[PDB]
Amino acid sequence: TIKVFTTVDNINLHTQVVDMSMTYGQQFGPTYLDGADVTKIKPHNSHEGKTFYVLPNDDTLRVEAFEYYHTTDPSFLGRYMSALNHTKKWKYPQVNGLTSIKWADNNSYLATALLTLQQIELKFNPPALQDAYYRARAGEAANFCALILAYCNKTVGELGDVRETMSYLFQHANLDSCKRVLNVVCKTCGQQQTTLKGVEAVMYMGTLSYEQFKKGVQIPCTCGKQATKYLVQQESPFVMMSAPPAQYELKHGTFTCASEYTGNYQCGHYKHITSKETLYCIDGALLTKSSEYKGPITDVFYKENSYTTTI
Ligand SMILES: Cc1ccc(N2CC(N3CCC(C)(O)CC3)C2)cc1C(=O)NC1(c2ccc3c4c(cccc24)C(=O)N3C)CC1
Ligand SMILES: [Cl-]
Ligand SMILES: [Cl-]
Ligand SMILES: [Cl-]
Ligand SMILES: [Zn+2]
Ligand SMILES: [Zn+2]
Ligand SMILES: [Zn+2]
Repeated sequence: TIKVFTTVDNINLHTQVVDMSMTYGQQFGPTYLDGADVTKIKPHNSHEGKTFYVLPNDDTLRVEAFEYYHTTDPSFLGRYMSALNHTKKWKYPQVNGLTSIKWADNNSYLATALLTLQQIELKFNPPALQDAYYRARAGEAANFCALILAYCNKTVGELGDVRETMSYLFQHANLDSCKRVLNVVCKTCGQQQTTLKGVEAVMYMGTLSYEQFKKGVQIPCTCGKQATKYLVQQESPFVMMSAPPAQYELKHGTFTCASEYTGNYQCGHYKHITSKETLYCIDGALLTKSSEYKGPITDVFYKENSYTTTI
């Protein structure tokens, strides 16, 4: 036999002694080491003392798993480990003071998302995700990237939409204090206010321009007529404006960052535009810069705190 530790969170370790004749899966159930499924492997001698992730099979571990991940999903941990087996082999270069990702396993949309999250103000509710976010800012982003995949119900190599990913991530973040007040004006039905909170208060699909949203955008009413929707009041640390890819002018100092997308629906390539002393285009490990920009943009992020309209 040998002595090992099992865990669901890598915080609360539970001591174990494994008979070196039986496979870990005989003893503990599905078992993992640094993201690698060891369920059908028998204890080795170098394994001595190491920590093994297991699935939550008693109530103590179900509660420790909810406390760290905010999940009751019994599949969650295996989806995290499947992803980590890849993300731990990715490279995370520093590019322009930001943790990026060298291209692999179709991960351009995760790189763009990772770069964006470093430039906006966000607190994740699950500890596991907040801790991995901190460790990623500091350059070690494998666990964060694996957790993003698991929390978005996405696998390595699958094609991802940045806006869909940020939306899923926002739903696991503390945006509950965030508020948006809209006013719609239809010539038939009249004028009507609406208040949005949470993730709906920070995302809009339809235009890339925050200014345009403040000035008003044409939408359909329930009258079968086109009303105008404008922003009355915004209370959040950022807003995300999206629209189907299209050519768009970006000027330094007027936005925080943007998603550039080139190619066909679903199988194109994301790049990240960020506004610093000049405009930087971060493409995984590649960096380019330009004083001006015109290109195909599909999301733009803007800093906010409190905005109130002038009617
Ligand atoms: C990269 C990518 C990966 C995956 C997906 N999908 C999974 C989605 N699916 C998931 C779950 C759901 C069912 O709930 C909602 C739909 C669809 C989409 C894209 C993608 O290409 N997104 C962009 C884009 C390019 C060109 C576009 C558009 C259009 C509309 C919206 C986006 C878009 C549009 O009209 N054109 C001509 C932004 C780059
Ligand atoms: Cl929850
Ligand atoms: Cl959550
Ligand atoms: Cl194709
Ligand atoms: Zn708020
Ligand atoms: Zn109306
Ligand atoms: Zn570019």
